[PDB]
Amino acid sequence: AVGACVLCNSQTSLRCGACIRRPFLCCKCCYDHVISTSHKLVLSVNPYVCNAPGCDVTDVTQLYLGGMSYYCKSHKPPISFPLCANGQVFGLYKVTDFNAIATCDWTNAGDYILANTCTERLKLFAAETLKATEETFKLSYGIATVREVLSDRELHLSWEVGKPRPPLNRNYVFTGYQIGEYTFEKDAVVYRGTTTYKLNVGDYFVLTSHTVMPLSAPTLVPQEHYVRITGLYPTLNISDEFSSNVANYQKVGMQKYSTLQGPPGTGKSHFAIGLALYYPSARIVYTACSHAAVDALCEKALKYLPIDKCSRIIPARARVECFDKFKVNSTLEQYVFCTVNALPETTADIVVFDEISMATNYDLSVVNARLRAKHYVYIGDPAQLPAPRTLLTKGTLEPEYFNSVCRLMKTIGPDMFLGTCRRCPAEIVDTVSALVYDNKLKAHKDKSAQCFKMFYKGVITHDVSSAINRPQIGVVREFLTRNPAWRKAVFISPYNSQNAVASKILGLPTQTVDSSQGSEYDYVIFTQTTETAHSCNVNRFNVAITRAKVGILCIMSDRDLYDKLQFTSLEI
Ligand SMILES: [Zn+2]
Ligand SMILES: [Zn+2]
Ligand SMILES: [Zn+2]
Repeated sequence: AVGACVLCNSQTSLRCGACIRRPFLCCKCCYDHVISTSHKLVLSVNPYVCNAPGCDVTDVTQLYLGGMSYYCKSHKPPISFPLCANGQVFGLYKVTDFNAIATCDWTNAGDYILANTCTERLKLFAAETLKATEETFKLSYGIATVREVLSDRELHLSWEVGKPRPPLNRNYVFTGYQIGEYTFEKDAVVYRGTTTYKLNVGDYFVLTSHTVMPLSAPTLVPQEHYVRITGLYPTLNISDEFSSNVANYQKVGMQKYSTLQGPPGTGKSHFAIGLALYYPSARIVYTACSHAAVDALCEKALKYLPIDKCSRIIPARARVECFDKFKVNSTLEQYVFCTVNALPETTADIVVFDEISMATNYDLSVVNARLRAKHYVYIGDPAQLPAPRTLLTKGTLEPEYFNSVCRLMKTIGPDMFLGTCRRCPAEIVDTVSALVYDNKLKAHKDKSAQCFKMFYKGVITHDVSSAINRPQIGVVREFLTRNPAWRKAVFISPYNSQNAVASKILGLPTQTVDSSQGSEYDYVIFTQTTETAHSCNVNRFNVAITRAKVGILCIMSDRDLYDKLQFTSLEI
C-alpha cells in the first residue's frame, strides 16, 4: 500500500483506482492525472471515498479530510480540507503522456507510438496496461462447443450467441476443456490438438487469459561502454568460418547491450552461435519469443557447440513439439535455449535475444527481470515482422515503434549491420535492398533468372475476414504444369484461407508470410491475394520474397510492389 511515483519516483501511498494497473502516483502528479482524465478514484491504505453511510461519492475532486476520515461537500464537517487543491492531492510524504497511456484503449497506432516515444518507466506502465487490456479483452469472446467430430483432423462447432466469435486461424490458440491447447484452420473446419485426445461432444474451449505480472526491470538496461572486453575471455584460434565477426564480437564485450540488424540470410544465427566459439568459456542463454526461433538457434548450435553443454528449456505445460537433440530442462548448462515466457531466474556472461522485431517491450522487460548478465545481444531486423498487436485496428505500427531496440535501430542505427545476403537470388536481394535497406544490402548470389512476377488482380472472395483469390491460384496451377521443377515449391500468401484453398488445389506445402519468417525454401510461390494494407506491408513483402534460395513466382495485386520487383514478368 506504500510505494514510489511512476513518473518522478517520489514516495507515496496514492495509487490511481481508475488506472487498470493501480499505479503509485506522487501528490503533485496524482492531481495532474485526476483533473485531466475521467480518472477520479484515488487509493492509499483505504480508498479516498466519502465515509458517510449510503453516500456514493468517490471522485477525489468532490472529497475532503474531516479529522482522520474523508467525506464529500454534503457530509464533511466545518473543519475539513479539500483532498484536491494547491495543485496536489492530500497523501503521505506531501504527465500528458501518462494520461494518454492510462486512458487509451490500444486500438490506435498512436497508442503504441506514444508507448515507445515516452520515458522508460512509462514504457513499463504502458506495456503492463496494454498486456492487461489485451488479457481483459480475451474474456469478451464467445465460448465454442463441439457439436460433432467428423474425422481425426476435421469437425464442426456450436458458438455461444451474444458475444462475438474470434477469427479461426493459427494466430488464436484456444485452451480446450483441461485437454490441452487447440487451434482452428478453414462449414468444414480443422481442429489442431497440440495434445492427441479423442474430441468429446459437449467439451468446450476458452481463450485462457494468462494474468499480467507487474514489470520491475526496464526494457533496455542503461548502456555501458568499456575500454576492453569486460567479464569474458577471447581466443585467437577462432576458425576462419567466424573470422569476419571478430570486430563485432569484441564490440559485444566492450558494451553492456549490443544491437545487430541482419537482413534475411545475412548470418544472424551464425553470428549468435559464433559468439560462443569466440568467448568459449562463457555461459550463454539464447532466447526469442517463439519455439521456432529458439529451435533455430538450437540447430545452429548442434552443428558448432558441444551437445553435452546444451539444454533446451521446455515449459512444463508443453505447447507444440520442440527440439529433442539436447538435454531437456538443465538450467545450469553453459548453453540454454529458452523462449522468453519460459526463462528461469538466473545469470549469464552473454544473453542473446534473437528475432527482436517480434519482441514486445513486455518481452524486453521479462528477459531483463529473469537474467542478470555481463552482455545482452539483441539480434534481428526492423524491416521484418513485429509481434501481432491484437487490439490495434486503426493505423499502421512503423518499425521505429516495434520496441525500444527497433526504435534505437531506426533512429541512431544498430551497433552492427550484416550487409551481405547469402540466401537469395540477386533479383530478390536487389528488390528488398532498395525497398527497406536504403540499398545497403548486397547480394552474394548471382541472379537465378528463376524469379518471376505476374500482375493478376483476379477475384477476391472472403471466408469471414481472411481473403481468398481463386483466379491467382488458377494462374499458379497453369504455371506448375509448364514449370515441373517448381512442383516442390512452398506456397506463401498473406492469408490462411488462401493457403487453405491453395493446399487443396495445388497440393504444395503452405505458409502465411508471418509464419515463413526465419525459414528458407528453394522455391517459393507467393500470391499477394488482395491489395490491402496487410498484403502491401513492405515488411511482410520483404519477408515473403526473401524466403527463396533459388526461385520465386510472385502473382501480384499491387502495381507499386509489382513494378518494384526486379523479376522477369510472365504473361497470361
Ligand atoms: Zn488513472
Ligand atoms: Zn510524480
Ligand atoms: Zn458524502
